[PDB]
Amino acid sequence: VDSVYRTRSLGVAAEGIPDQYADGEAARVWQLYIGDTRSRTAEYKAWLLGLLRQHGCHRVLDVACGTGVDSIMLVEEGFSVTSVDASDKMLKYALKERWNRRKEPAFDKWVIEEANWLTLDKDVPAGDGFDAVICLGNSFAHLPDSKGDQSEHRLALKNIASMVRPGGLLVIDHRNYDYILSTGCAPPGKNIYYKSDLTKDITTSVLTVNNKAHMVTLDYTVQFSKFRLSYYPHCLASFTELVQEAFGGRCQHSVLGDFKPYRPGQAYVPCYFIHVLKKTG
Amino acid sequence: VDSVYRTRSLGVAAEGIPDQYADGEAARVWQLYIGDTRSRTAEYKAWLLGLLRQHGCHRVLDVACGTGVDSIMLVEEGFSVTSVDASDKMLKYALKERWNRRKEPAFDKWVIEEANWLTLDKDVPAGDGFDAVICLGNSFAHLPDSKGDQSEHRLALKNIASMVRPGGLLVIDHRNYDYILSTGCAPPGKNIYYKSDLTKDITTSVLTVNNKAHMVTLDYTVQVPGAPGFSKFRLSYYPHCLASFTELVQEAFGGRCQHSVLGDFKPYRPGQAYVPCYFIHVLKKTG
Amino acid sequence: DSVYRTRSLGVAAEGIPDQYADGEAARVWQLYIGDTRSRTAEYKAWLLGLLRQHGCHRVLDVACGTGVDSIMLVEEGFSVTSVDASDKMLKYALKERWNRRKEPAFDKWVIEEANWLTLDKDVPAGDGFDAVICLGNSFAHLPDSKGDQSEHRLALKNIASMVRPGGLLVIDHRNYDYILSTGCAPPGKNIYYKSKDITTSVLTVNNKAHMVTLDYTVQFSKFRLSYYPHCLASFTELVQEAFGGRCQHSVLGDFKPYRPGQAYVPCYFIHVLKKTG
Amino acid sequence: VDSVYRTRSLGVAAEGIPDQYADGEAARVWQLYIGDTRSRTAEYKAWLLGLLRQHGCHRVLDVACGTGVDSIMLVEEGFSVTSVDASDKMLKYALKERWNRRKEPAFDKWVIEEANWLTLDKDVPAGDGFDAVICLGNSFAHLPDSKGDQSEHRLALKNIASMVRPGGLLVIDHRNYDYILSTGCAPPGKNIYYKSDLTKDITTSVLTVNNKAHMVTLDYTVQVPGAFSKFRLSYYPHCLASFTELVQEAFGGRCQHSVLGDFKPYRPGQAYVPCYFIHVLKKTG
Ligand SMILES: CN1c2c(nc(N)[nH]c2=O)NC[C@@H]1CNc1ccc(C(=O)N[C@@H](CCC(=O)O)C(=O)O)cc1
Ligand SMILES: CN1c2c(nc(N)[nH]c2=O)NC[C@@H]1CNc1ccc(C(=O)N[C@@H](CCC(=O)O)C(=O)O)cc1
Repeated sequence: VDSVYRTRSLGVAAEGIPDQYADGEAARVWQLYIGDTRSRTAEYKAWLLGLLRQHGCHRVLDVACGTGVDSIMLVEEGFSVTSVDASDKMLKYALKERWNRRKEPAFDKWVIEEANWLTLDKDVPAGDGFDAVICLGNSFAHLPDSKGDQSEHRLALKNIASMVRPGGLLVIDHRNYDYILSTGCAPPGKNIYYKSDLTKDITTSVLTVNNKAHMVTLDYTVQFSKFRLSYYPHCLASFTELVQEAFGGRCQHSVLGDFKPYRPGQAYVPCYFIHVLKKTG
Repeated sequence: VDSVYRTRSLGVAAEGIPDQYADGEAARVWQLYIGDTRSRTAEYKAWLLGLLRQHGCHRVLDVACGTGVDSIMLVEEGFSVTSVDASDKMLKYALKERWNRRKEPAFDKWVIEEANWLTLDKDVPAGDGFDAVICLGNSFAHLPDSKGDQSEHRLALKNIASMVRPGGLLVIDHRNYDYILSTGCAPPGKNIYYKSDLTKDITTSVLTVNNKAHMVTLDYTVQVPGAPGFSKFRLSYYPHCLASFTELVQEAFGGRCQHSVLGDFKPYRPGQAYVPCYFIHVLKKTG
Repeated sequence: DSVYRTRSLGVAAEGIPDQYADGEAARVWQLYIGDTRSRTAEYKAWLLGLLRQHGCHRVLDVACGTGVDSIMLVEEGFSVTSVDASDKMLKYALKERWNRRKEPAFDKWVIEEANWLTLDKDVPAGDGFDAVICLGNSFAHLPDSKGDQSEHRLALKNIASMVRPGGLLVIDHRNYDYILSTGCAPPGKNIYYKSKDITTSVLTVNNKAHMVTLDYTVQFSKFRLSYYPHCLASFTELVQEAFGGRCQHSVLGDFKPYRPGQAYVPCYFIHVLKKTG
Repeated sequence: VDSVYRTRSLGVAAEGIPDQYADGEAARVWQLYIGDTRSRTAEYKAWLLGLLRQHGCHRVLDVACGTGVDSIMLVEEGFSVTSVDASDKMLKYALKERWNRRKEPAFDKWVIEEANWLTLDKDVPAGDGFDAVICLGNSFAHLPDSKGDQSEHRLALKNIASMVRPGGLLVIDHRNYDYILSTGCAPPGKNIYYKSDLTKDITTSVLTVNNKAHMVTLDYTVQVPGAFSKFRLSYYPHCLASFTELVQEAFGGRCQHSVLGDFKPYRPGQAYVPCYFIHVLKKTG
């Protein structure tokens, strides 16, 4: 009737040919986006190293590994890094970096694996747990909520948290959506991590379902061609009650705003909200 | 405005979430299949190693690397191996193996890179040449004829031949499509490169455009362990005919080479009784 | 990685249902345009009132649809010319006219296919109609993929250049000023019909309302539609320039005159205009 | 999640905007094509009218109505005609014609309704039967074999035969797919039902599933007056033997069945290879 016949199943690959969509105009521009932003801010390195060291943390778990940029740093600082991610296409880059530098004893002890928050417990042979777990770069917002009850989110944090050893730390952040939703416009290049050395026109698209923010989409453009990403607009208010219950209350919360601590009714409006937690009980 | 709107563009990934279609049912079963092909027959190893010694081939370029099964073997047998593929999804498994065995010196000198046949001259640094170039497992057939004049085929073969240094060897194969086209069905699961431990049922679809074969599509129905469970996936191939391919691979060297064809590791005499499942063309480059 | 179709998009063939003609979504949608083909006496009264007290007789419906609004004006001896861009909507108007072809009135009912964007060439007028109606919030159905409302200006410029001088134009649109604000579009407001679970989805691009989508439900199946959220403020300056200023613009709100800073918040804003010059 | 957000559900329309894909390039060229087929040959009219008189057939049911070309003819020639199709997009043109000529009494008594072969027993009120039932223009081939066992084909034929009253006539055809399958190409544009005033190039694609023909796809490249654009359609390639067997079985083997090869009787093995095969079946009772 009106069905469509595909040469190969979706998700399937074959020796000799590029995988599906591997080199469209959108993936190509996107490649440059994850490359022309694989640089870090001294302010960032300072803060991150600061927090981690002054906690006795050494065995760190990055659950938003990505191209490994944040882990490659902790690896150069002698930390015991375990980089993990659900995206094999993002991971390709972390691994490629580790192999190029396999001669450096540090990069030889760098564990890079594939894991999914939704099943992190079984995907990652932890056991002893880690001193610190990091999920920075606004990566958690990448996880949508197609279920409709944030349940998907609770499982993700419940799992991410049950990966930290008692008395352990958890640095999980997310952009400031309370502000983006309000202003409808999300500043382009207004980061605090990567030094934007690329041209980027960002078109913010918020979708409100029954008056409730449901999603934020960004269309990055450069010259003629563009690509897009979507995030779940998390409210600093709602994220907090959410990240804490993932621990079961047994946590010593604290929230920064672009590395500086945060006080409600504050004067400076943060670009990113970083939530740090010590797994008390 | 009738046009679907994307959460994220096609071919873009994001930390925290699985890539585009990696967790689908077809991808899942397809993964059980490429992990089953990971096991070659004793006859095959003997033939390939036999063939590569008989010419002193030391440096080998595997241009259809895949999960690295054949490459992993030549690496263990002392060869200088550089593997290459256009598919990151499959190359991922090769890299993973080379990493686990990074402590074995032979594996630390095993080069694995991404490269596409159509742009092989630029994707891989040679200039000199390779003792032997292999493209086995019926991989070349994955390349379709989009334009209709097999120009991509000639360009891919040309770039592939280019990698063979003078006096070099090129071993490339394809399934017997002369037989598949004639009977419309693909031989009774009997494979000679690998032992298929997994159970499968194969539906063959041939498409003919203006009476000229243009494509063969195989739908594999696998009995997944669990669920006696039945799920499936599909793959397509350009049905290369022995005559057509012999003509094409020679033309890639400029007709400047010695060319002989095997029928399942044994020499093939036109008209022979035994109908081969695969045809292996072995070409020695004049100079 | 191409996909292959047995037949092109838009093509039909003798013997088989057209593409998507009977999915679970179209089926529910059929009931939606059927379980709402009824009218409100308040509506009939207001519409007949306005039209008659203007000497209007030759009326042009540019949002014909299933013909429900025209079938009314036809039963009231008006000279009706029902037009629409949707052949699938029209199928219903025509089907009604043929069933009632014996009634001299329904035999003089002209039902054609026309597109606002090309109304000038699609509809042979020359003279101009006494009245033109585009009710039911139909104009909001036209999106703005162009990005500069230009598509909208052409639609009105054409819809207007279809009215004879001294002629009337009744074009309405739901109250989006309110929907955007409350995020929830009033579900089931008896002002046009008397028929569902509506899920409003607003999309703001760079802080600018860009679209409103409604997901209608029935129990285990649903369908959806999208509209351009027009602001009573922006629509006005828009509908007037389509005439070139030469018009006595007036705005109602649920069949009654509207006054800014009013107390009652309208469900629909009806814009009436007399083509002065 | 990698799902896509629709502006409107598939198959839903909205006043003011063109339906789903009505204004595309393929639809546009496809429209030039169905408006070109609107013109039958003198040989065809003579044969069909000949055939329908030779049996006294008065009430005729056209089960593959389309734009109503054949129906419009039988209406002019005095028959009692009820046309029917599953495609509203095509039925639109038939209705439009009947409306323009509503003043001609023959056209006011011309019934046109939507009905699907698979549900013909319920879609059309008969119970009694029709003198003759026609399904020409190689329309039955539009019905694909989704399930793989031709069950839909048997169900559609059965419902179609049902409409033929005892002593009735059923005229149904299909192109010569025995020839198309063998040579992989569709005959040199020579058509016998209609005069093709429009220029066309046809690429034929045959798909064989397990060595059994399953589909024929035609890509028509039309030389549009002005400015070369194209559209595609697919068909189930019915073989004469298979179809003869199927149409008889639809009557329960209770009927007389003869096949024509382009309006002329077909003797197996004849020299002239027909473009179309017309099966004419008289229903025993
Ligand atoms: C749609 N099809 C179909 C089905 N069965 C089911 N259940 N559903 C279907 O949709 N049976 C097979 C049939 C196959 N149809 C087609 C139509 C066109 C092409 C085609 O054009 N194929 C060429 C490429 C042409 C080009 O790239 O321009 C090919 O290599 O597949 C293939 C198969
Ligand atoms: C994908 N989505 C989704 C879901 N729920 C489920 N189950 N599955 C899904 O895929 N919830 C709604 C969400 C909607 N996402 C989006 C993303 C982008 C646009 C968008 O760009 N919309 C504009 C047009 C923009 C343009 O044309 O450039 C629009 O008018 O819809 C809309 C909705």
